[PDB]
Amino acid sequence: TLNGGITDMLTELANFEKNVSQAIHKYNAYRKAASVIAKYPHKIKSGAEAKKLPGVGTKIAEKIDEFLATGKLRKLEKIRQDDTSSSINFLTRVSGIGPSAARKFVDEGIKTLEDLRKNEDKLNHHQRIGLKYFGDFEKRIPREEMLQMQDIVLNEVKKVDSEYIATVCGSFRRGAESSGDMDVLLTHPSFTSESTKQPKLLHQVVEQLQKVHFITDTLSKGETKFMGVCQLPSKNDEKEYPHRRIDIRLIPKDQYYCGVLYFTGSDIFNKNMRAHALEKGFTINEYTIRPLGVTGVAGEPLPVDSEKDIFDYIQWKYREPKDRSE
DNA sequence: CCGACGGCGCATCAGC
DNA sequence: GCTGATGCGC
DNA sequence: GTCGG
Ligand SMILES: Nc1ccn([C@H]2C[C@H](O)[C@@H](COP(=O)(O)OP(=O)(O)OP(=O)(O)O)O2)c(=O)n1
Ligand SMILES: [Mg+2]
Ligand code: NA
Ligand code: NA
Repeated sequence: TLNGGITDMLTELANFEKNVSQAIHKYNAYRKAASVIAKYPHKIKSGAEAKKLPGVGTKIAEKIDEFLATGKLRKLEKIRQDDTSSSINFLTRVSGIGPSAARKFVDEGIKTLEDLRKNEDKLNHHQRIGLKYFGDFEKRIPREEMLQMQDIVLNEVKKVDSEYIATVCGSFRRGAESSGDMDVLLTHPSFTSESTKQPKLLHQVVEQLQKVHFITDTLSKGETKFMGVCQLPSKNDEKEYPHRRIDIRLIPKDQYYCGVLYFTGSDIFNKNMRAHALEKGFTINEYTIRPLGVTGVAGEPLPVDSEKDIFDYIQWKYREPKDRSE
């Protein structure tokens, strides 16, 4: 909020390069600088002052100078005018529609919300649902609602099997007063890093959550991952609650610490961490942390009994979830 | 001053 | 059907 | 786009 201007701008360029140009790296490089500048405790009064921070080279330094002076960015103004580019940007705002399929829709004439509605037969299942709820999916979930969702997820999970453990990670675990979606990490003793004693472990909780009408729809669903839609029950005469996005990851009981580390994010944080890990000589995934051998090859999984053990290996002083919102 | 750039589950399509 | 590259997401 | 080899 201190440098809302500069951050917002760079966030926009990021979407452009990601959606239109299909430049994932330029996308990443643009948002990293968004985070560092957002973290920066001073109202930046110069593109030079900005270049100092990591992830902020000279291009972004020149843009920051322009923005500071004019109040706008010509490069961004022209992208807004360009009907094709600003037509893809909109399609990607639908879960299931990435940079490619969006560009493929422009090439077929499908460019607006009403075009997708009439050509629903052109969309795959995920895109179809992403469209159906598109309106709702733009609305952020307040903490109060997040809490009510926690009870239901946990209380239903317990009813299936008491040995289950569900952890609402994401922006929730980071103490955000508002979340984008609902990320739910799940563990059960029957599923560990070398032995699986029960085939339908995730199917059980999903099925249950559906039977209680909490899980309205199902985007994707594997045996360890689930993307879907849920919605808090409503009272009488009250307008229904917006349908919400709910991810449900099932990590092996013994790898929890690595799993929660990931599912807690933020993604920028995980990127900056796994990058640094790689520099320190380690590769951190949502499963384990391993050494990068002598030939670069990832060695055997190192022992972790807490989140801190991970920060320790890479020589990073521990940081609470409330401080991982980058 | 030229390129590399965190990691992975599901869904989907291609070649066999 | 199985293997792998590719979209798209978290 | 940035930044390190
Ligand atoms: N490419 C990515 C994207 C996300 N994540 C992490 C960051 C999050 O902790 C979690 C996914 O959660 P969300 O995508 O729902 O986003 P957040 O929960 O971080 O924020 P919010 O939902 O408030 O927008 O996985 C990651 O490691 N790599
Ligand atoms: Mg989330
Ligand atoms: Na810099
Ligand atoms: Na999308």
